[PDB]
Order: sequence, then C-alpha cells, then structure tokens
Amino acid sequence: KSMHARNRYKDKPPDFAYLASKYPDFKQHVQINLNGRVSLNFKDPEAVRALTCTLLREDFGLSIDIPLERLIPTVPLRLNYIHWVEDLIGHQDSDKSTLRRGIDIGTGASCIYPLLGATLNGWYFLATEVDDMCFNYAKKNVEQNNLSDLIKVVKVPQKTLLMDALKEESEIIYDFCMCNPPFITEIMAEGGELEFVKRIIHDSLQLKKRLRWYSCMLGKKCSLAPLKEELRIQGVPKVTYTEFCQGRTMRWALAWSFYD
Ligand SMILES: Nc1ncnc2c1ncn2[C@@H]1O[C@H](CSCC[C@H](N)C(=O)O)[C@@H](O)[C@H]1O
Repeated sequence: KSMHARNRYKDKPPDFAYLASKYPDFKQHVQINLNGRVSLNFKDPEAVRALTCTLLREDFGLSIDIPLERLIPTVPLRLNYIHWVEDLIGHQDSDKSTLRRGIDIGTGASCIYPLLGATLNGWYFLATEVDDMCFNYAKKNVEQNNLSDLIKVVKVPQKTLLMDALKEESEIIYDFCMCNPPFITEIMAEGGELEFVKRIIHDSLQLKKRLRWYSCMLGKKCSLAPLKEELRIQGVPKVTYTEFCQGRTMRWALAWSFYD
C-alpha cells in the first residue's frame, strides 16, 4: 500500500527546482542530473537535513535545527503515520471541541511526530527520549516553534518505556501512542525491532484502557506476523494494521486496543 490518501505529498511531490529558487541554504545542496533536473544526493546527510528542514519550513511553518549525528526524518513518510492515527481515532468525524492526547515514544532530535500533529490538529503530546542530544534538540525545536503548551518533551531513564512515564503527573486517558524505527542454533533471534515492540505490548497489558490505541510503525516486514501472534496469545481484543511507503522506504503500521 502507497502514501496515505490525505498526505499532501501524494499528488504534490516536492519540487526541488522551486525549493532551490526560494531557499539558498537548500540550493547549495542540490545538483543537476542527466535529465537536466534538479536532484539531491540522498546519501549525503547534509543534503537530506537541508531537504527536511526546508520542507518543514515551506509546507508547515516550522523551523527546526537538528544534528548530522542523529536520525534525520523523511517528512512525506512521517505524514502517513499522522494521517493513519487520524483514521484510528475518528479525527475526521469529530470537531475542535475534542482535545486529543498522544505519546510519542523516542521522539528524536526533530520531535517530528509531535510537531506535525500539534501543528496540523492541535493535538497534545508527551514526547519521550532516552538520548541526551535528541532530548535537548527536541526540546529546543518545540520551544522555537512555540509549541510547549501542547508538547511536553521528557528525558526518561534508559530502561523505561510507557508505564514509568504515566504516573500521578499523567493525564487520565491518552488517545494513542506512536513509535517508529530504529530499534548451529536453529531458532532465529528476535532482533531489535521485535524485542522493542514487545516491550510496548507488555506495558499495554498493564495500562489497558488508559490509552485508546497503542501503535508502532515497523521497518521490517518480518516483525508483523509474530507481533500479531503475541497480541492473539495475550487476548488483545482489537488489532488493526496497514502499510505505507515513500518510494522504496517501506513501513508496516500496527495498532491495538483493549476497547470493544
Ligand atoms: N525506551 C525508550 N524510551 C524513549 N526513547 C527511546 C527508547 N529507546 C530508544 N529511544 C529513542 O528512540 C529513537 C529511535 S526510534 C524513533 C525515531 C524518532 N521518531 C525520530 O524521528 O527520530 C532514538 O532517538 C532513541 O534515543
């Protein structure tokens, strides 16, 4: 399955030529290809950073500052997750009177899911990070876009996930959590992604209805089936999944709930 139908980049892909004409810091990172078209080297982190900062500024009015030494997100791909969560929670069929409350697990230096969700929909976020650099940058990025009344960035300890974040300080009910990557013997090892999502499932079995939906965007096709099986085993009553992509960058979205 392709881009989300409501993704703005579905039928308006980024125009490199337009962006080069308007943004001189972006222009210094593009070149002309064989076809005579403005292009970008997607293996150069400086160029990828410029594209991402430029798109956020152009299409969302967001100014962000991010390091070369931490993950640089790809904006069109992230929007698919935002629109999917919108579908999960019934966002299209409600109005502004309903405030929504999300958790972004491992928000990254860009704090991108909360910035997009707060900007587009006025959603609140608790945004967690274990990494010091990512935490600091995420926090500057929220503050420089004046979104700290909607987005609370928190450094959490290394070993913790959802439960340790949600105590007497917490909101009673959250609408969703979000999470994406990175995360002789016959038996294959679980690997990083499968282990990590299983920690989310484990916390969800304690929290139950304190969140309306648990979700995670998977980077590996092979994660999906064993995650579904673990959910079946545990009696989780409502499971849904789908797929999204931006060119070759593929994702498998999985969400579950303890509500009927
Ligand atoms: N248990 C945990 N709690 C919070 N953040 C975590 C975590 N384990 C890993 N992370 C963070 O998860 C991130 C990688 S996965 C999420 C990527 C993020 N949405 C982005 O766009 O950058 C890293 O920033 C890492 O520091």
